[PDB]
Amino acid sequence: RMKQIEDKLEEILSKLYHIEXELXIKXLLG
Amino acid sequence: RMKQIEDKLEEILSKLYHIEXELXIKXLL
Amino acid sequence: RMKQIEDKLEEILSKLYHIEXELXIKXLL
Amino acid sequence: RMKQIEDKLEEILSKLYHIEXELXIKXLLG
Repeated sequence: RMKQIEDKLEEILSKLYHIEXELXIKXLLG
Repeated sequence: RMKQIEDKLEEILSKLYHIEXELXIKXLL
Repeated sequence: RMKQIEDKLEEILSKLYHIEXELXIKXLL
Repeated sequence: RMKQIEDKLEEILSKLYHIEXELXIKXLLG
């Protein structure tokens, strides 16, 4: 159902933002 | 087809959770 | 709604490409 | 259209596999 699909798309976007949070790792190079 | 989209999005979310598993790399700091 | 799903999937793919940008980190090795 | 959505889902899954390629980075810890 479209609501469930939307909700999962949002959860994926939110995880990608937290991953891009974890990647400031890049401390090692600057 | 709609359930196939939802299942692929669950697989994508689960792989992102495993990546976000791997990234605690950030131990180093 | 269907185009909104396709647009969000493009944003997801673009953010993954930026992550896969960040991960060349792998310079270290 | 459903084909275009499917194709993008596959491209995302393929990028996630390459990222999880780049993360064997985890050389630093083992």
